[PDB]
Amino acid sequence: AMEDFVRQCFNPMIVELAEKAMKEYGEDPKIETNKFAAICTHLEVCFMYSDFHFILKHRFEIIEGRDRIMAWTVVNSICNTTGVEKPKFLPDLYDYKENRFIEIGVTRREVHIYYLEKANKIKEKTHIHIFSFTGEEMATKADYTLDEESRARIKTRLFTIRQEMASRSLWDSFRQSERG
Ligand SMILES: Cc1cn([C@H]2C[C@H](O)[C@@H](COP(=O)(O)O)O2)c(=O)[nH]c1=O
Ligand SMILES: [Mn+2]
Ligand SMILES: [Mn+2]
Repeated sequence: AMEDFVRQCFNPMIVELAEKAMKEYGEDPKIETNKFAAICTHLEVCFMYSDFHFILKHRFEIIEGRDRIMAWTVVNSICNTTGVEKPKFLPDLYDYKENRFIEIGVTRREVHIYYLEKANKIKEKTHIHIFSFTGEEMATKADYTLDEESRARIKTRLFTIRQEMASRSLWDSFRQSERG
């Protein structure tokens, strides 16, 4: 039923892109159904984080959602043209205003736990922004990048997703499946 939840409650472009990423990783969205939901949720937050934000050129470049080949193509181009340090792992966005990459985490555990996992892996100039399903966020140097309204929008979406999962008795399983 999580499969059904995902196809019923995410935009179909998001679900198609989540399927695509799983196939590239070698994982079956028909089996790893909680991960499927997590990938959809994370992609949606990436798209929400970028949407409506301009400098009209887009303020953010979206890296998540692209396959690895295209994602490195875009990262390489940005590093070449801006001189910013090249990350050793693919991040989620680039912020043309602050000239830094951003790694987005969406977590169903303590926000600090997920923050430390990302940071332990990043080893540095990539900015980290973690959101939870409880309304909490944590970001590097307490710098949340976006305005308060745009963050509230993401938080509301996460609030809504949690509430609907719980109505279908999908939340408890989903929540306990997260591991780093
Ligand atoms: C890099 C990677 C991410 N994912 C998932 C974990 C997260 O739910 C989602 C977003 O990843 P991220 O926070 O590392 O950008 O994609 C995989 O399933 N396999 C992978 O190799
Ligand atoms: Mn990513
Ligand atoms: Mn991420």
